[PDB]
Amino acid sequence: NIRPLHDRVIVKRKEVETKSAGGIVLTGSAAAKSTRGEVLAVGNGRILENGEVKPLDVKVGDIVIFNDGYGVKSEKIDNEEVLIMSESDILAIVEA
Amino acid sequence: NIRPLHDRVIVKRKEVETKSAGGIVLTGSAAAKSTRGEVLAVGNGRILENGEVKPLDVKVGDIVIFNDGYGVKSEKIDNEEVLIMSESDILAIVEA
Amino acid sequence: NIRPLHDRVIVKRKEVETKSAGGIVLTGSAAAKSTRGEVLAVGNGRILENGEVKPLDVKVGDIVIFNDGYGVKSEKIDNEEVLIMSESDILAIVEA
Amino acid sequence: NIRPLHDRVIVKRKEVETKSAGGIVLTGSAAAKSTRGEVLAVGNGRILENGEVKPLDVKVGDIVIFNDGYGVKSEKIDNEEVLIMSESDILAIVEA
Amino acid sequence: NIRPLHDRVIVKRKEVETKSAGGIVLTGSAAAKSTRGEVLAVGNGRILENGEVKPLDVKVGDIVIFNDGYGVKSEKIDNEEVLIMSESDILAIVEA
Amino acid sequence: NIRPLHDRVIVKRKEVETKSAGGIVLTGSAAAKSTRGEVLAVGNGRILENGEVKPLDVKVGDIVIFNDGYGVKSEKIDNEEVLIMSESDILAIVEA
Amino acid sequence: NIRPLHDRVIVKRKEVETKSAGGIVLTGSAAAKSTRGEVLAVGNGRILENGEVKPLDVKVGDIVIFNDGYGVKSEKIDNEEVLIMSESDILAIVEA
Repeated sequence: NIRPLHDRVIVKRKEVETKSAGGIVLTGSAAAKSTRGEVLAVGNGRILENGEVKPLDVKVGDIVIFNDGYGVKSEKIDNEEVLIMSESDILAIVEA
Repeated sequence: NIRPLHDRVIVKRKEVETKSAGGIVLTGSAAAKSTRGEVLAVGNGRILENGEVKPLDVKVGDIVIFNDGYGVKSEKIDNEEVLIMSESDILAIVEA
Repeated sequence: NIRPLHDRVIVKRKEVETKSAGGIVLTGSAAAKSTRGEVLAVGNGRILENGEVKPLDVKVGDIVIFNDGYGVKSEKIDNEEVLIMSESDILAIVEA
Repeated sequence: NIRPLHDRVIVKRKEVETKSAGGIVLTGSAAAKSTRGEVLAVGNGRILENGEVKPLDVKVGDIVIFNDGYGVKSEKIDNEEVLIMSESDILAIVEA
Repeated sequence: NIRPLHDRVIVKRKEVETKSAGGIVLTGSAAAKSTRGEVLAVGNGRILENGEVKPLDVKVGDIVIFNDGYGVKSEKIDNEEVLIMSESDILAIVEA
Repeated sequence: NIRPLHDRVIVKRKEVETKSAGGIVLTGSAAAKSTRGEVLAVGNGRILENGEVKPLDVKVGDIVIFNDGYGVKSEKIDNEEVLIMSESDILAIVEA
Repeated sequence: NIRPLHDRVIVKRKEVETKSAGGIVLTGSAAAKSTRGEVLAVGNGRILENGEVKPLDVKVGDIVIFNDGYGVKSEKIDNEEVLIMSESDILAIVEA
């Protein structure tokens, strides 16, 4: 089990859409890596300058739309790929 | 349904003006993508250093003039293009 | 009608001086774009870190000497060009 | 009349020294533009984070040694050149 | 013995996996340096702007997934290699 | 007379050592410009966020070690060269 | 005698190990400059934004592992080389 520290989130990226809306199969770079993924673990919370810990608004098990960049990192836990990213890199959460 | 986090805003971009003011048809890069778009969703509000959350001055359903850049991000929801951008990237709002 | 957000100003750039001081007509790069323009709209005011919004020192209808750069954006409203710039980009205000 | 806002100063750059100490006339790039100039106008005062405005240490009519760069801007008022620069760009003042 | 100051951690990097999940031996760049390492020493703690020193959330003897970069540094203590990195450079500790 | 503003210091750079410790004459780039120089004038003091002015720890007439760079500026007063540099650019004072 | 101001430390770099663990002599770039050095002088202490001076955690006469970079500087006092570096550039002190 992996749990982050401060404003950091462990997110499992969802599989890229093999088929499009109309039923056509997408292959190669056309079926680009999905930017939404379910949240596996949430850190303790963002640290402020006054010394308090502010809990992250992201909950465990909620699909979130995030951004790939230098902030995000790829890690291998039990032969599975996870993304470690700051809560700021999380653009939004997905509900319903 | 998608809702943003903190200062981020979900905006649907308005369709680029195919027709100019004087009745001439605009095509190609000349009919550039509009910088105005109706706000689809407003985040909980920007977080300050003290720990309080201040609601964003933008409202859901208000057309806003925004800036394209690294901050804004393109996303697909229900087979439709939306932009995720920080409230700072929102230049202004359009009224009347 | 367009009004800005936080510390932003909508300014109407004045026409570039066609003629010089002594009556010489300037054309091309000689009649460079003017850096002074009348303020069309003033935002609510700059937001401080503590959460208080202080009104901008500029006023609607006052000519301001501004700086071109990444901060200023050229938007179009009713086939007319307006510069949206942060109040910091406003170097000075023109009185009398 | 032109006056600045916040921590900005309107300065009139002094004429470059045509002759050196020994009475030799200097021309071209050798007679470089002087970095000293009399202060024409002082802004209201530097903006602080807590919301207070602190008056600038410079005074109108005092010669100041300043630095050229991106901060300083050359504006024309009544066919005369004035430097608009932040108070930080002002290295020092000249007395006696 | 080596101990850090402020928000710095001394970590002993784990050996790179010679064999993969299926017993397939990996060599060269394929068996890249592991981003996990057991924590050897924890500094006194990060210093905030108010002047207080807070303890780090990382405990001595806990494996941490960290990021290699300019912040991390390699040091030779008792003919052994250790990485000195800021607590921010630590991504997530490993439990069970 | 010239005196600085806020966290700035006027220093007179010492003459570059012509002869080394062993009576060997050094010339050209080998006798590089000394980083040591006596303090000629001390500004009013650094300004903090809250609005108070804290006096600089350097004293007038005390030799200091300065780091050349963008911070330091070479001005001329009474045909003599003076370095205007921020107090942060001052490394260490020289006593005895 | 040389002493620093604010968060600065004067450190004498230790001699670079000529021989390795097994008694083999190392020469050239292989015997790289040591990153640990005994502390010769400690500044008054780091200054925070509120105006208080926080004493440095480094004590005089303690060997510290540091980082070479733009922050560190080389100075010649009594025909001897000393590194002037901010306490942030100090990585970790050495005990026993």
